[PDB]
Amino acid sequence: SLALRLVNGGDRCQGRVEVLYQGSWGTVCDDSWDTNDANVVCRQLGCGWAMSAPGNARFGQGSGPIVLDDVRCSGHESYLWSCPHNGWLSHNCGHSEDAGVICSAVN
Ligand SMILES: [Mg+2]
Repeated sequence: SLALRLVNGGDRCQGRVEVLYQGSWGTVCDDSWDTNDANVVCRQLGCGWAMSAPGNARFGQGSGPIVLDDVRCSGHESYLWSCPHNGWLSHNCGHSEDAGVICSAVN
């Protein structure tokens, strides 16, 4: 029912995090975004371990929905949406804060 991708990284294993929610791709706010969250993304995609969890539109800004904020993974989960989060749809954040990952399998 949900899906996850990275965009604008020049490689499938780094880029801006996007989640398909209710049929539309949205971004993730960087307010609580850390390497625990990035490790979950990298594992879910088959991309190894997280080298970094860059914020502030490191891979550009999205232009539509912002679907998650305040994501707080322990780091061991198998899907980003399985981590604790404050519901769906960010009412707090703008696209200046869109979150990214860089995974070890980048090549
Ligand atoms: Mg977090």
